[PDB]
Amino acid sequence: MKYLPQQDPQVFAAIEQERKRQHAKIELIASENFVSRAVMEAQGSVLTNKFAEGYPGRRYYGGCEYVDIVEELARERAKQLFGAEHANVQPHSGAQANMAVYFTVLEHGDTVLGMNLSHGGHLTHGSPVNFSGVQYNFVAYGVDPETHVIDYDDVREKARLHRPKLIVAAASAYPRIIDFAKFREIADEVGAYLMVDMAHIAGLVAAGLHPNPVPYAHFVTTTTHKTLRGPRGGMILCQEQFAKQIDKAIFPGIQGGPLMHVIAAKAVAFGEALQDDFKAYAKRVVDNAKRLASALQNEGFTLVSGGTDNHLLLVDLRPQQLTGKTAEKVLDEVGITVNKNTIPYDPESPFVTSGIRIGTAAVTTRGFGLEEMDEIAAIIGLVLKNVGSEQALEEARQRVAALTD
Amino acid sequence: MKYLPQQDPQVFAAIEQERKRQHAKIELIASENFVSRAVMEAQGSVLTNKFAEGYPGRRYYGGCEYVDIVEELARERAKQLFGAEHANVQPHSGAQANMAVYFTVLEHGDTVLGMNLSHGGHLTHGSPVNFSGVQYNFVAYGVDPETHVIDYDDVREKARLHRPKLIVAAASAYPRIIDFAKFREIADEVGAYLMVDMAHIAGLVAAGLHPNPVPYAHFVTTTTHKTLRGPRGGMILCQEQFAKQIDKAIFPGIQGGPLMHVIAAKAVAFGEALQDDFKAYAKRVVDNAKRLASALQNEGFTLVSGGTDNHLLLVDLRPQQLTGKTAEKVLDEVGITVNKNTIPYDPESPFVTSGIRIGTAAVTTRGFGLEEMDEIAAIIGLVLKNVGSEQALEEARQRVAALTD
Ligand SMILES: Cc1ncc(COP(=O)(O)O)c(CN[C@H](C(=O)O)[C@H](C)O)c1O
Ligand SMILES: Cc1ncc(COP(=O)(O)O)c(CN[C@H](C(=O)O)[C@H](C)O)c1O
Repeated sequence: MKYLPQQDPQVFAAIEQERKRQHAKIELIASENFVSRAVMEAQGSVLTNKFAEGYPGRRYYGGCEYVDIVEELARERAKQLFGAEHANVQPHSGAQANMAVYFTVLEHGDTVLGMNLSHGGHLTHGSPVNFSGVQYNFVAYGVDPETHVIDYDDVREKARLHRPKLIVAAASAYPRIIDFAKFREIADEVGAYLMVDMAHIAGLVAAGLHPNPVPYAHFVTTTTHKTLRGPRGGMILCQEQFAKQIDKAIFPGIQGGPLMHVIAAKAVAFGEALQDDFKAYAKRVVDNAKRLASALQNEGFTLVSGGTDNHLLLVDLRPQQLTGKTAEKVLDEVGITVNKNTIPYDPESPFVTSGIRIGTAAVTTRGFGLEEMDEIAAIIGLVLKNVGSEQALEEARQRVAALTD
Repeated sequence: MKYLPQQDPQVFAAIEQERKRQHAKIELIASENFVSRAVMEAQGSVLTNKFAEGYPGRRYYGGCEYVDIVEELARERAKQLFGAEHANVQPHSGAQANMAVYFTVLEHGDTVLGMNLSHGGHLTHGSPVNFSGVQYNFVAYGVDPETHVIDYDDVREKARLHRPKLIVAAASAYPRIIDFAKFREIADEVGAYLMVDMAHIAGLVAAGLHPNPVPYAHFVTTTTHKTLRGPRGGMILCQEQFAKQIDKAIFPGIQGGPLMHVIAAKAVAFGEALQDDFKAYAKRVVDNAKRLASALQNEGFTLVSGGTDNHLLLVDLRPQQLTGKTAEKVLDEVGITVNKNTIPYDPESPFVTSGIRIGTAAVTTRGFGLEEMDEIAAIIGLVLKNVGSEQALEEARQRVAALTD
């Protein structure tokens, strides 16, 4: 940076702290990642100066010849990445991507079926304090109490009982592969649209390591950050038959001007994901996740569903008589970043929880491998099995320091 | 840029075109501006890597110590700038800022009173193809057919007749000062909340050149770009009594994770606006607007309302027997960027229009002054009075080139 340090010392100082923190900590929040310098440069571009309401070649303001090229590069790359017939790369966020799909196919008060929020469903999949739960009538399907795998017969019974206009699949904390084929079969049975929110798994989808929802879902939403390793923002994929309606839902329906500099950064991230080394990266993410799961089981930890098929894992801390909140706090003390997370049929509130959620996408990006996975697991065991030992915590601190260099 | 040119030649080429276009054209779209290099650097920062759901010191994810400082700097600077009791700097856009206020005080189907969309009201103030018009029952107040000034007796009659739960004031194409005191008096008469969308005039408010809605409105929304000359995004100001409810409306109500890098850029822009030279800049914006209005009247053009009190002006092209669409197109041919804009009681559709909207915020930022205003007006007259003369258009082209260097 050149101009920010001179113009705004206060803001620069805090940014510089944050940069150093990102290097110093072991980042295990499942939704987090580190973007390339190219992605950041696109975001820090003069494209923030362009007002571009409308769509490429169909703008409502002149001067958009070049931002049109940028947006089309994003849409075409997204379509190549996911094999979708149409992309909308303007959603400001995953929340707004979801909002737009809901706005497209639902009237106020329509019934929607989504994954139980305490079994892995997202805020925007029907929380009663989110627009989704307030605007529409959400009902929920559950995972099996033993396997912690989605109970497809419960999905089907809930659909047949409640007759939703829309079924939503995908999750913020589900460590197994989702069966989109079964979701579409149920959707077809009850005459419901199927929406897949693939935010967490989108990078893995792109790399052929998770089944692609696109051929099964009427609408696929996602964030561009997370496993896809792009800028913070949303995206909607769909077949050509819904393209016009989805585009009108984004604008003029729920947004105004798009963030053209963020869309440039989306195009950049999509370009990166189309490359072979992103495929290699993504396999290391899943490989690392499986290795981490195994090493945690080796320390004596119980994992929700017994392990992982993706980038993320959930530790059920009940056997250690710990809440997720306690574990989160103590891990924070040693420089490991997790979040407390409800587990299926959690006896604790969402603010306390009986689990922690852990993902490998961030640590994999910085070059951590299987040996680092073993060591992370060993540090977690050291800390959680000795929460009252300041000496154990100091040793943990020093081992975390050795990992991040 | 260093990494983007190497990693993504296609995206870099289009960005580079856009950069050169920004320098080459005369940008007169009223909502546009050019941000500082410090603002862009903040946007291109590693803060895009941080997930920060919740609010400063009340986050739902760890590691937010430093992004908390950044957000607080934005909120405190905003509060100092506008004298507001509470700021929310997380809205992704002006659309989302508006959506959140509506979400806070309205139920589905509530009556809202806003400015007639073809008299200067915004899309999000009740368009029937926008969430606002679909979710709530919007009724409209008008400007006087002669003066083109808001008819405060019509505001009052519409409020008393329709009994709105919320009155909205502010505009995308109103060239006179808005009387917030009268809006609040009417609101108080009918027991309605008052919301002011100050997006266009926020920089002028900050500089003491437009009356401040904050002491009169329950809720003030705005964009951070436009006259405020910051990054693209939204903001809500309000008194402390509504702080908690506004914050919950943004999250968990209508968004998820905030754009911390954009919030850093907001803090930067707010820091700039607190400085004396931003005050001097803003006066030049209004000074230039008045001078431009006068010089256009000198060319024989009719202006909506007879001139301007702010950064923007509307030309009523009916006397020249031109539509706004025709004028927009021909000005585009010579390198002047305007938009077609409906005028009050426009006989044409919103897609054709009888006017063009012109603002000076962008040209003022690049250092244009009164003499440049006279020349811009002279070029506009040359072009619009000779739409069929390729020689007039070439001369216009060369004079535009002389202005932008
Ligand atoms: C499945 C899923 N979809 C959307 C989003 C949020 O998108 P945005 O933040 O851009 O509005 C999420 C967010 N998930 C968070 C995370 O996993 O850490 C958290 C649970 O909100 C999501 O999971
Ligand atoms: C008064 C007013 N409020 C909000 C916005 C849009 O905010 P965002 O684009 O970040 O969602 C606008 C936009 N106005 C545009 C412009 O003036 O050029 C256009 C009329 O939509 C606004 O005017």
